[PDB]
Amino acid sequence: VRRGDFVRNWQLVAAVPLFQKLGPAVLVEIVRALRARTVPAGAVICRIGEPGDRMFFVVEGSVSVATPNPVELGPGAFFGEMALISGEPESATVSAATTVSLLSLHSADFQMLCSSSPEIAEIFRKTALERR
Amino acid sequence: VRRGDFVRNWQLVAAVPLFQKLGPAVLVEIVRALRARTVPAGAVICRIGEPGDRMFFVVEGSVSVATPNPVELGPGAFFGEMALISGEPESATVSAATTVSLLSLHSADFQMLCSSSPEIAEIFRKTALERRG
Ligand SMILES: Nc1ncnc2c1ncn2[C@@H]1O[C@@H]2COP(=O)(O)O[C@H]2[C@H]1O
Ligand SMILES: Nc1ncnc2c1ncn2[C@@H]1O[C@@H]2COP(=O)(O)O[C@H]2[C@H]1O
Repeated sequence: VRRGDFVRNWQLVAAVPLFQKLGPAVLVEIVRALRARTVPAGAVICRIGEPGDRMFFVVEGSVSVATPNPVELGPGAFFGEMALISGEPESATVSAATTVSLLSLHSADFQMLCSSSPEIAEIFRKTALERR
Repeated sequence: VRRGDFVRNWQLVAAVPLFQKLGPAVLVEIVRALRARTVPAGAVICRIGEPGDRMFFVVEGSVSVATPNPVELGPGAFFGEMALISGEPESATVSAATTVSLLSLHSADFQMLCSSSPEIAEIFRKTALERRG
C-alpha cells in the first residue's frame, strides 16, 4: 500500500461507524486493505447476477439498490455483503444515487475482518438476513 | 494505546509535513507512540536547564522559544530535539504563544523514529546545529 492512499483512508474510515468496533491493530489491517473510489451519479457499482468478489462502505453521498422497491443507502452503510456471506451471485444492481465516495473491501480481507471481529461478523449476518 | 487516541492521532499527524517521509508501517509505530496535548496560551511546555526526556511537534497554534531573541514556532515545527541529540539539558524554556495543539514523543520513541527514518534523523541533527549556532 502507498502512503498516500493509506493516510487518505484514515480520514475516510471515520465516516463508517461500524469500524469504531475495531481496536488499533485490527483497524490498521482493514485500513491497509481498503481502496477508495468515487462513482459519478447514476453509475453502476455492482450488477445483479454477477459473482461478488468485494463489498463496499459508503463514505459520502448515497447509493441506490435496485430491489423491486429500491433502497437508498447513506454514509456509514455497506453493501455487497450478501454475496460474500452466501457465496451466491449479487442479489441486486447497486448504482450511485448521487456522486458517491466509497471504500471497497475484497473477499479475502472481508473474511479476515469477520474472523478478527465477532461483533462485526454478526452485524453483517443479521443485516444480510434482514435484507434477504 | 486507546482506540480513541490512536484514531485522533491520524488527523493530527497530517499537520506535520515531516511525517510524509514515513511509509505505512513506520507511520503506524509513530502514531502509536505519539501523545496529543493542548496547552493554554502563555503556559510552560519545556523548561531551560531541565533534562530532556521527550520532544514536541506543533499541530495547531504556536509556541515561543525563550532564547535572547525569542523564536515563534508554527504548525509542523518541532522542539526539544537538541537535548535528545546532545544529551545536554534543555537549552531554552518553550511556552505556548497562542493556545497550541501538540504531539509529544518520548526519548525511547525518538530513537526509534531516527533509526526508522535516517532522513528525519538528519533534519533533527542539522536543525539542532542551526539552532545551537
Ligand atoms: N432488501 C435490501 N435492502 C437493502 N439492501 C439490499 C437489499 N437487497 C440487497 N441489498 C444490497 O445490494 C447488494 C447486491 O449485492 P449482494 O447480494 O452481495 O449484497 C446486496 C446488499 O448489500
Ligand atoms: N535559536 C533557536 N531557535 C529556535 N528554536 C530553538 C533555538 N534554541 C533552542 N530552540 C528550541 O527549544 C528547545 C529547548 O529544548 P532543547 O534544547 O532540547 O531543544 C530546543 C530547540 O528545539
